[PDB]
Amino acid sequence: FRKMAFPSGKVEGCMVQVTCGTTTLNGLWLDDVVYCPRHVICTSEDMLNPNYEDLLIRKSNHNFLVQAGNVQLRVIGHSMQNCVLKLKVDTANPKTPKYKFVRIQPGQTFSVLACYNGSPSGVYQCAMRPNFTIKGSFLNGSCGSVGFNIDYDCVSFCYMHHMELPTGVHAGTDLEGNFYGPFVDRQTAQAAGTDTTITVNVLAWLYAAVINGDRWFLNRFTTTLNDFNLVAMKYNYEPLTQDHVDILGPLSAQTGIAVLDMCASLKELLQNGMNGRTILGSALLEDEFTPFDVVRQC
Amino acid sequence: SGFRKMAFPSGKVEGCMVQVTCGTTTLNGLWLDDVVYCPRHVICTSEDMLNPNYEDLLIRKSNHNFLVQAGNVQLRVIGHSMQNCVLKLKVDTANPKTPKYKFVRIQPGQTFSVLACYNGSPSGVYQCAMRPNFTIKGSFLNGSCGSVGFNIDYDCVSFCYMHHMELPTGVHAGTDLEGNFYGPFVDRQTAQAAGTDTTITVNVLAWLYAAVINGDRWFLNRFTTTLNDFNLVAMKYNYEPLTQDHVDILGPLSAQTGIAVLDMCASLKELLQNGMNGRTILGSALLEDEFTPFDVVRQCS
Ligand SMILES: *[C@@H](O)[C@H](C[C@@H]1CCNC1=O)NC(=O)[C@H](CC(C)C)NC(=O)OC[C@@H]1CCC(=O)N1CCC1CCCCC1
Ligand SMILES: *[C@@H](O)[C@H](C[C@@H]1CCNC1=O)NC(=O)[C@H](CC(C)C)NC(=O)OC[C@@H]1CCC(=O)N1CCC1CCCCC1
Ligand SMILES: [Ca+2]
Repeated sequence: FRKMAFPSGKVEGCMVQVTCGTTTLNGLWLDDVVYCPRHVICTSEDMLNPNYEDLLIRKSNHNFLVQAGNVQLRVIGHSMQNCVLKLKVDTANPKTPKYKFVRIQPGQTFSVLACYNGSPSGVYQCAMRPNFTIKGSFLNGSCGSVGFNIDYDCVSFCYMHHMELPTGVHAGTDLEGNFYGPFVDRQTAQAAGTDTTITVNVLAWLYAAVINGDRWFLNRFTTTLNDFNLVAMKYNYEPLTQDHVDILGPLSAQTGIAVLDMCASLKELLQNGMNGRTILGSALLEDEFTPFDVVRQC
Repeated sequence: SGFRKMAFPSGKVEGCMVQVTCGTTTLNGLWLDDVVYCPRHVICTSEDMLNPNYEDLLIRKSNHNFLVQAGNVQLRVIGHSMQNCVLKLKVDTANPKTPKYKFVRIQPGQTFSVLACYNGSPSGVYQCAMRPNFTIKGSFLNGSCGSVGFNIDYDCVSFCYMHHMELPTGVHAGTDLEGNFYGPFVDRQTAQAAGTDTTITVNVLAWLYAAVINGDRWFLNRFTTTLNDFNLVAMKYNYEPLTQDHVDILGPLSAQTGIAVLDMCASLKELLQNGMNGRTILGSALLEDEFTPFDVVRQCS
């Protein structure tokens, strides 16, 4: 049982290169508009306390070089929505998929299409951490790479990449340009809030381990939801809600293991550890598979 | 650790996926130029499957017996042949989305992206490592056969795997795009055991190089080893012996860190013989073996 990303082709067809001065990053080209991080308009000096409204009014359309492959797209208009720049271009992208912009909740997962110079380079699954960071793989030039889910033929864009933190984790916005978390697009070392573990996802992954034939961690003990949550909070796990328990119904039915029985197994793991044993190859409790993620793979 | 399995973007492969049906049996095919490639067991019924005579089954087939579809759109078959365990269906339309491509046969330890597909429609993409026993640990369900594995270098797609079967232990086996199985396996509905698997030594060494690159280098020592001496110890710990090709593909990381391959092998030999003694490498007490030297450079640089 492994992380599976959505097929990325519908997003690849939207990626372009956006350049301003000596800064180059990626843009997302949908219909006749290119979306990208606004910090592309900052110089080395600006980046420490950039007054974006002032920096933007001093820009003209021809300051923005947009390239789709070896084709320049002429910028005929520009505006800013929160931390994203929207460049109107003279050419519509015929590869534009059916799409929407969604703001994801902490604990939800999405696929990242990492891009450099407008060229897609890798795809992988991420979760929105409870502290609103993501543990991405992003290098210099990755900004403007997007995260997404696919439902039927519709692409739900939920993330655009802006920055790395001192700890090596990453932060960004939705496609309306609002950051996830308390972060700011200035060139400063920024710490996140204390992260917690996504409990409903650990439970989904334990169920996956069961479906795969792994059951050493199960027990006959039981727990109430409240008592489980007391232990969870003690170990910096997120609360489990009744909606989470409901969400885990299908996996419970399939394995014949009551949700609260799986909670008791997890409680024992938190308290006793894994004793060197492993679950699905991991020495650690994995929390970036959602219940939906497990089902889609069974 | 800072590392994760990263697949290649799948779009160039998505544009090549079709479905191939014989009767009520549908699996996936790969449409490149005017040829569709798919597992030959599409032509087997559930009565042929225990031991098909593929040569005889194919004689009874005609072009008009194959239903090839891109989505709901039928692609007319104008020729058919068999190459080892793959069927090649010549069609009357060259795929306009054909990328630059080659067919490569990979070695154990090498990683590749799989585009898992059902009824010609992609479901997901993930990275797999070819184990030393010539199996992969995929997520492959009924209908997944004909899904392919690939790597992408500079817009060229190197196709290396086409899916055919699941073994009793839940792991997966298949062919290259010339239809030759990886490993001793055969496309029959029989129980086939893989060899006992071993740890991918070359990828563990890549992992140790990655740790060094990131400043985590407590395990480095002042000694070296010969390749033979290392391989003899490695086999005692169920590690794969190193080949010359393995030494060669560690070259870039050895140059980047200035640590000779054989010196890193001596460090690994000490870890094997003495264990970790309660220490971690890149955050883990476990040595990772599914990142290749190329994967490391791709995620570090
Ligand atoms: C895309 O433009 C770029 C993506 C980054 C680069 C490295 N990995 C990524 O994900 N993002 C940026 O360049 C950011 C631009 C800001 C928001 C104006 N900055 C950024 O990501 O900075 C990361 C660095 C490295 C770790 C760190 O703390 N930090 C913040 C700035 C740093 C603080 C210490 C003094 C020098 C500047
Ligand atoms: C694609 O057509 C299909 C992919 C399979 C389905 C389930 N997961 C997969 O990866 N492949 C097949 O159906 C194979 C067709 C043969 C090669 C003609 N067969 C196959 O994968 O068989 C799987 C079964 C289940 C476990 C097992 O060992 N095995 C082998 C066959 C047989 C089953 C009955 C018990 C003895 C072994
Ligand atoms: Ca042959």
